[PDB]
Amino acid sequence: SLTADQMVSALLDAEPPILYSSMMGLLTNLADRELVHMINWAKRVPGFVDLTLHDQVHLLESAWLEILMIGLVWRSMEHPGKLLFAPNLLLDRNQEGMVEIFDMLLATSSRFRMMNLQGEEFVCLKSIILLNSGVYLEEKDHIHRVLDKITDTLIHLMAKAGLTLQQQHQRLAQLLLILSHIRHMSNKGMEHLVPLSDLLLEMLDA
Amino acid sequence: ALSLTADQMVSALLDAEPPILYSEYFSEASMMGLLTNLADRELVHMINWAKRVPGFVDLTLHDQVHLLESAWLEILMIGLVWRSMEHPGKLLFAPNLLLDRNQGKSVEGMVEIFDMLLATSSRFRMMNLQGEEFVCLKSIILLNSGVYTFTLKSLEEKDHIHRVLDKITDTLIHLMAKAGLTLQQQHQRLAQLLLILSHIRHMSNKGMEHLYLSDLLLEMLDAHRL
Ligand SMILES: CCCN1CC(COc2ccc([C@@H]3c4ccc(O)cc4CC4(CC4)N3C(=O)c3ccccc3)cc2)C1
Ligand SMILES: CCCN1CC(COc2ccc([C@@H]3c4ccc(O)cc4CC4(CC4)N3C(=O)c3ccccc3)cc2)C1
Repeated sequence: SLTADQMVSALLDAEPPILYSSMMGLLTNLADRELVHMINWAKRVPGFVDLTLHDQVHLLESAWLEILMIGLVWRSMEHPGKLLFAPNLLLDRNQEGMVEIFDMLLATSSRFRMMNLQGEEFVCLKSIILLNSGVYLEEKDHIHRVLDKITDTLIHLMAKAGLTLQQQHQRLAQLLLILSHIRHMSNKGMEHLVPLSDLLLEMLDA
Repeated sequence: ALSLTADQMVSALLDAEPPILYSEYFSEASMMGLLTNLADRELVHMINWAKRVPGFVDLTLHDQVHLLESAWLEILMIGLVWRSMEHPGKLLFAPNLLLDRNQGKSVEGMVEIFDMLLATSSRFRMMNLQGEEFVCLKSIILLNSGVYTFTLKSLEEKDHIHRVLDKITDTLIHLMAKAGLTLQQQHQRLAQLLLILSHIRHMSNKGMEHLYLSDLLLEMLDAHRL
């Protein structure tokens, strides 16, 4: 029942902190620590906690790598040709099978830069990833109605910025098509890299 | 291409549609050979269809090749899902090759992809996906799948592709408006359809893993004018 502005404000307030950092060990440890904060972010995405825990976990399990990637790309926008894994861990291209994903992450930053992706748009995109990556009756209906609400909210953000109706639906499409590439990176990422579900369940107990 | 009305975009895409091909005129042991032969014959028609997607032949040959290398499996899959939409629980690879889940169980890792395709077909069925929407979505896959994995020329190329993608977005919205959808419903349905493309990409990546081109794409795309 939230308004678009209340949706945006809830997502903005829910943003996780930027954590700080042998290379792969460090990146794995950073990712593991960010995942905890991801869980607490997800609990604040409006609509998420109305799902069963089993469904909260399947969605997090499907989405977590995409969410880490889009977060990395978002905080890397202002660092052309580099990835800001942490404020103390800025890596460029020159830093097997890694450069291919690195280039794909860099291409995403470049796309966000070309689009001038806004922060309010970023948090909507992350929320969509959370609710969408695992959707493939009543529980899915609810997921789709929350997803619909985020679509309403993105359009509202674009109207408030003064875009024409045409530009609104063009930009909405451009943003959602980026999510196909983020999925693609996640799949390649998974290839390149106790069930995670048990870990996610434990994390939900704080 | 950038001057087409939405109705002219729909018309060009509908006319460009490839034919529905058949399998040879069956067994678990011969099934993969039949599916591979079907895909190979469909790929030829794909190329011809791509050349008829407005704006596609404005690109360099190298970029046309790149886009089709990136998108061909997704395009085969979305075509399959569309043909299968009115056959619940089954995949209509061809009019004479309608397969159920159990026929996939015979090949390792096959049923997982089969189930994802079935769920996409069920989702299109639930949304009552229209043929005019389908051809827009397939044209989006062609132009979008490879656009993040490509000089001043390259920048011009990418800008062109995004302008054509934008025109197909306008066309999708025009279609939904003509169908009587409120403006909220139009934006929502647009988003729902585009998010399914994320899942089609997911299936393609899993499918490529399971299945395990360029100069062949070249030879059909690099036609002479004789
Ligand atoms: C819960 C126990 C299981 N864990 C053990 C499991 C390790 O998973 C992970 C391990 C490492 C990472 C890093 C990471 C860290 C933080 C970040 O914000 C973003 C990323 C990006 C990411 C692309 C994915 N990555 C890489 O190194 C990378 C590789 C190739 C090219 C470029 C980058 C993410 C996930 C998960
Ligand atoms: C020079 C080009 C090389 N060739 C490229 C040639 C192999 O690629 C292909 C080989 C087979 C296929 C079939 C096929 C055929 C027609 C169709 O419309 C759709 C599909 C769907 C598809 C999912 C992809 N598939 C499967 O069997 C399948 C597997 C697991 C679950 C479900 C189905 C597609 C592509 C070798």
